[PDB]
Amino acid sequence: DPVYVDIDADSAFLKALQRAYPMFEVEPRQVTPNDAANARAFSHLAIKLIEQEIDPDSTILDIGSAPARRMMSDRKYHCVCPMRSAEDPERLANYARKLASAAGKVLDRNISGKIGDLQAVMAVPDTETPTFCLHTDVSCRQRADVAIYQDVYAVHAPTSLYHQAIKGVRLAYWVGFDTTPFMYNAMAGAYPSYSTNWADEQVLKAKNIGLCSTDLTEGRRGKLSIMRGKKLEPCDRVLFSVGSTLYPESRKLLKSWHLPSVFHLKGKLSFTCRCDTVVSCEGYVVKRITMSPGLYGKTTGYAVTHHADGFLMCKTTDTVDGERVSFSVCTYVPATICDQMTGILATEVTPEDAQKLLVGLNQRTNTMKNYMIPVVAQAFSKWAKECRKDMEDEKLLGVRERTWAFKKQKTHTVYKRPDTQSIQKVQAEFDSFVWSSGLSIPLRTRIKWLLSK
Amino acid sequence: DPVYVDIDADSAFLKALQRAYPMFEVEPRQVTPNDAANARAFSHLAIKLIEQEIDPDSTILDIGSAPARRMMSDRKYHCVCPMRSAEDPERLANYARKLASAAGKVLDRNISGKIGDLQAVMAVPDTETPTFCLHTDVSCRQRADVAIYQDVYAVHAPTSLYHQAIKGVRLAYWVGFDTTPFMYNAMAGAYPSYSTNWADEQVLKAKNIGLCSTDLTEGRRGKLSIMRGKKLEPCDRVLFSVGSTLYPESRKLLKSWHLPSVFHLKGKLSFTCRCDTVVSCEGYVVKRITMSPGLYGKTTGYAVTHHADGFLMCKTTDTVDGERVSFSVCTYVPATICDQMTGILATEVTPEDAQKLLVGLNQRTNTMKNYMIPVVAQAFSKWAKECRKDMEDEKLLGVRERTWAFKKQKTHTVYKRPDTQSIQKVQAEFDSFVWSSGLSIPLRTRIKWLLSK
Amino acid sequence: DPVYVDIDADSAFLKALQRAYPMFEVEPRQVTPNDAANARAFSHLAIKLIEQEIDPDSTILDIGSAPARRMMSDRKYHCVCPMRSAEDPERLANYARKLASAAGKVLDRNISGKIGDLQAVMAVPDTETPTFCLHTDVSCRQRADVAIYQDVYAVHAPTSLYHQAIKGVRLAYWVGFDTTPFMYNAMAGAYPSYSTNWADEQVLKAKNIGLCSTDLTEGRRGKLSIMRGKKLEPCDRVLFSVGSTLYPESRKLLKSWHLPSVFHLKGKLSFTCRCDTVVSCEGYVVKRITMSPGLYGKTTGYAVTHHADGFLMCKTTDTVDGERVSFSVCTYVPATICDQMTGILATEVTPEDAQKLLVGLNQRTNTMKNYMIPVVAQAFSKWAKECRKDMEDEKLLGVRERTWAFKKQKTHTVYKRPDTQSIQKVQAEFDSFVWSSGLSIPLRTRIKWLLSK
Ligand SMILES: Nc1ncnc2c1ncn2[C@@H]1O[C@H](CSCC[C@H](N)C(=O)O)[C@@H](O)[C@H]1O
Ligand SMILES: Nc1ncnc2c1ncn2[C@@H]1O[C@H](CSCC[C@H](N)C(=O)O)[C@@H](O)[C@H]1O
Ligand SMILES: Nc1ncnc2c1ncn2[C@@H]1O[C@H](CSCC[C@H](N)C(=O)O)[C@@H](O)[C@H]1O
Ligand SMILES: [Mg+2]
Ligand SMILES: [Mg+2]
Ligand SMILES: [Mg+2]
Ligand SMILES: [Zn+2]
Ligand SMILES: [Zn+2]
Ligand SMILES: [Zn+2]
Repeated sequence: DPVYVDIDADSAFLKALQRAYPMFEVEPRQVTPNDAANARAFSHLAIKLIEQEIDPDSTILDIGSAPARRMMSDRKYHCVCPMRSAEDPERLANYARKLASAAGKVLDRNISGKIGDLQAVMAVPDTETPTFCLHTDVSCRQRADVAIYQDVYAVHAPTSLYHQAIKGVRLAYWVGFDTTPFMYNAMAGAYPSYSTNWADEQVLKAKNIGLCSTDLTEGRRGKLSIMRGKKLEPCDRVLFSVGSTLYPESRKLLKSWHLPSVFHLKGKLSFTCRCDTVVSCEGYVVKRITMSPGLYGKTTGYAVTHHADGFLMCKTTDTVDGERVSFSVCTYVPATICDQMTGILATEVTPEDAQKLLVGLNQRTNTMKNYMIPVVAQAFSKWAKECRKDMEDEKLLGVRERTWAFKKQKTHTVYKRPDTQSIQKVQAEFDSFVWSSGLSIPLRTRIKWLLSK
Repeated sequence: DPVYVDIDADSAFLKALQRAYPMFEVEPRQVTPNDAANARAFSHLAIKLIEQEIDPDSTILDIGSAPARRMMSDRKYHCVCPMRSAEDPERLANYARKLASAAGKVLDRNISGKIGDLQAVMAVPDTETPTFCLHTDVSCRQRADVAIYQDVYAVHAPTSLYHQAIKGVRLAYWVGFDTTPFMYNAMAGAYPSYSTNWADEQVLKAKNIGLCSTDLTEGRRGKLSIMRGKKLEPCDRVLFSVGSTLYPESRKLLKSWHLPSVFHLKGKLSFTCRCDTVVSCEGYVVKRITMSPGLYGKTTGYAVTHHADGFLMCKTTDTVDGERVSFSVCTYVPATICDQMTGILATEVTPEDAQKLLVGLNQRTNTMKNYMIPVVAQAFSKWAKECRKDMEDEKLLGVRERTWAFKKQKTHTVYKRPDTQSIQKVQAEFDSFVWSSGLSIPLRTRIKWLLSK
Repeated sequence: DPVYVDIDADSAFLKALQRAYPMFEVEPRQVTPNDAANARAFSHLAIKLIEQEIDPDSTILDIGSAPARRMMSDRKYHCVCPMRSAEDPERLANYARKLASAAGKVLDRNISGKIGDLQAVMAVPDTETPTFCLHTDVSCRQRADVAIYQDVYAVHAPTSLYHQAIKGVRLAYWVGFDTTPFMYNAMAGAYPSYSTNWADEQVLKAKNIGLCSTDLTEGRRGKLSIMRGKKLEPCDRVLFSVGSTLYPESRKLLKSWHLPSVFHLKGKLSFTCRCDTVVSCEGYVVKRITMSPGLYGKTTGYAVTHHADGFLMCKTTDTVDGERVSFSVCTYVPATICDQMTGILATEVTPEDAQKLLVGLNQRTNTMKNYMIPVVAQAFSKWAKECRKDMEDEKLLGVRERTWAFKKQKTHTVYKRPDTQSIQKVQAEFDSFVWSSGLSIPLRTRIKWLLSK
């Protein structure tokens, strides 16, 4: 009945985890000093919830799986494991070591069949087995009814889902980080509760953001480069850092998982789909998607995000490789701190005064990390000024001033308070959805040797 | 079950050690007044962790070993001991004395075989034995599956790892000091928790750094030297001082162990490798490396360091041999002190006022060592000034001012706050990897005599 | 198991002794009012430690021995006792009186053999006995494996060690005062914890140092001496005063025991040696040296000293024989007092204000002796001023100003704070190492008479 998580017993993150999973009993049990403990704990509880919701005797496809995590489960899993990332050969070896070390000791699980399944694929790397295959999400031929994506960011969502549906899959799950900051087109940001920072490739030489490195210099003037950049806008390449682990991502694929509430898949076969968010905790979400045959209803093309805590996006000034520039940064703010600044923001406040007030509220144990305070104080100061300016320029009801050209005002801060919602327009009608092993002889030999005894 | 460390029972370092090794029970037991006790305690616990992680019945290679430390272990070690440093003949003699004094009293360990192995090498200094050899890491011929580097700074990392891999090694470990300050190209620095200071060879005659010596003088003017230095930049030679022990190092070899998360080794045989940091405590780290046959995935070439406490690098002014100069210095700062200065650094503060505030926070028992306070106060003062200057020179969004030449600003301080990450670009594709005994007759005779009874 | 020392039970020096020897149990037992009690207690515990570290059944050479101290030991000692100092005939008589008064009452020790050994030497003053001889460290012919130097300052270290190594000695120990202040070339200094003061011969007529004497005078003007001194620099001759005992020393021989960590001895036979400091307590140290045959590794030539408390060296003004001059003085400062002055020294302070603050911290029982306070207060005041001047003359990074001749600044104070290290360059490659009884008939007759009954 209880669930054990590898976190410290005095951690403040334990209370937030309990609030997000009211149907479990969470107990701390620390064994390792892993620096991504909070992120791993959330994903561990997410899989437990999914298994409870679905019924036994169901076949589940695990896309981009790590087979060692499913070894001690009593459900039927079919692991789809292509070898496309540099961390994959190590995961395969860890799978074989755990299997051989448990043979003859665990009897409830189908240990013998799993070992037999692995050997068959090694001899002929083209056969489908009940528990293992070497194909991709498009070229796999096994039929099931449930599909699971756990921390997968490298596929195009409408294309991948369509190939799952024509094989009889009616339910899908997606676990990962929130995609909202990438719909606002920010240049850098943070997930402070999970010790996570990300940044665009062009600003990796900044000075005062979470993920950067710079140098000491005296300051020259020439730097004669005739070719002009003249413009600095976000590009596709993005670097992620969870704890001390680095992951490169792509903006196009990240935004493709920001699906609307209702959409249609039109091809040789047609489907009507629905997307819903069931769990949310300070940047991690769980999504649930259903698919049914036929075309019903109509679509609007809107996606909605509910904010339990504050969300900020502001303009900041920094030096990149010694040159002063400006770009945008986003972050999350705890709800208690947001509610205690309502009275202060009724008037204009300087950034220096806001910083001192935030320190007093925080260090009263820290509610929020201290390295994000300076940019939050700057954002709050500009938001109050812009609100004050609006009240002093009252317009008339039901008219638009166009004396024909209109002026556009300047906006430096976007602040979504708790209990508010964001809404964006995306595509909702899809009608376009258009193999080698990759294993080497030395790797196949090594896997066989570990399995023998 | 408990682990004993040779430190004082009232030491404040005991709490930090407990937090870094949650899977053990640490108990103090002081027997000697060793002045490098904290450094020795970390290395003692690191080896215990490694043995627990790996499975028995495995062959382990100990590169650059001190065989006396492995004499009471129940695992199979193969010590690779060339004689290339002046401290090696003493280590060999200590090994023989401990073996002869334990013969006939310890039976669990393979004492008799170890004595027999040592005698065979003395007669013919070219044979490989199960527990001992006189070759280097390149010319050894024994095959194993685990390799361990404990405080080894004298080898080129990609070259050494490649020769280990072609012999069947799949796992490697490296224990030593953090290499991050040498990637920032500092001239001097400190590791205050371990009583360690280091400096470049050119600044050994300074006045107010950790490792220096100078004289008294009245001040002359001529010093007529026509040849001009005209420039002062870091060189290859670096001196280390742990407690009262001196060690010379080389900058090129130190930086070669700052490996990226993913890299390839291309030669007659090809391998794909991964590097990860598992333990970190105030500048002391443990790294884990895996190697697999074949080429998979792609590489980016980025190395990431996670900061649990503050990291600083600043410009300082001193007199070297009576002449005033300027260079850079780095150090580490405890996290609690960093969090308590957030409010103060919101405005501009003089170096004198910052020093008095730091003393009040520290001496409230000392959290940090007092001899690094003056340079920390100066570094904090310049960081606050530069942040204020950036806020008063706001630019426009998405543009670069190039009215074509751009001006570069001056930077005097780099400050990495807790819960932030550094990132550097390094090489990740390697394709180039290109014997005598050294023992003397008098030394061989002495070893034989100690072994006889 | 316990060790007894002849010091007062309420002395504050007892705590420092316990910290330096954690492996013993120290108990006070006062029997005499000796004024060099602290220095004698340290040497007593040092010999006990050495006996524990080495194994029984080993032959030990005692260079420059006092044979009465080794009379009640159960180990095998070979006392090398030439008669070259005026205190030697008295030490020999004390040896004979104790032997005759213990015959027939002590049975565990080899009392009968020691008495027989003494008589043989008197008849023929050229024979080597297992426990006694009349030669020097160069002309002795006994072979052993351990050598001990206890408060010996009258030999050249590289020459003495070479003659010990060719006789089969592999380990050596040296006990004495710290040689660091003589590497800085000071004119006078103190060891306040041991009631020890030393001074150069040229300043024995000063007024306000530890070891001096002067007269009252009204002040004349002529003193017509055509020959000009014109210069005052340290010379070879130095006087020591431990308690109320006077010892003359030589600067050349004192500096020869400041050995580097690694050095080579090259001659007919070659050796590789290593030096290490194992005990340190407020200026009193124990050194351990090992020697092995052959040539291995390379040398740098650096010697390192670790400071557990503060070390000072400053400029002072005094009248010598009525004439005002200036010279340098060194001393030691307790660590607790050093840590409490960090805040004060952030700004400029006058010598008068510094003296009052030091008195308040000290007399709050005395942590430090009051007669050294005036020179410590003056040294602190000048150090703060010089640091302030450096901050106001900032230079540029990586360049040297030589507009070609450069100016040298004035330095009046050297301050080594606790947890710092000194480093000096010394010689590390040695290749040059190039008898009468002295007893009288009346002395031999007296020794024989005391032995008979
Ligand atoms: N087109 C595709 N179809 C199926 N799997 C793919 C794929 N492209 C990449 N992958 C796999 O998806 C994996 C993402 S890494 C995720 C591993 C695992 N889910 C975990 O939580 O640790 C990679 O190992 C890669 O091999
Ligand atoms: N190329 C090489 N291959 C293998 N060992 C080497 C080597 N170059 C130097 N060494 C050895 O590496 C040692 C480093 S000193 C480290 C000793 C031991 N690991 C300890 O913890 O104390 C030296 O003794 C030197 O003999
Ligand atoms: N060249 C030499 N070789 C051996 N002994 C010498 C020597 N020159 C001087 N000595 C002896 O060294 C002694 C130093 S006095 C030290 C005595 C004794 N170790 C103690 O602690 O009391 C002198 O008595 C002198 O006789
Ligand atoms: Mg990891
Ligand atoms: Mg040592
Ligand atoms: Mg006396
Ligand atoms: Zn499949
Ligand atoms: Zn070998
Ligand atoms: Zn002799």
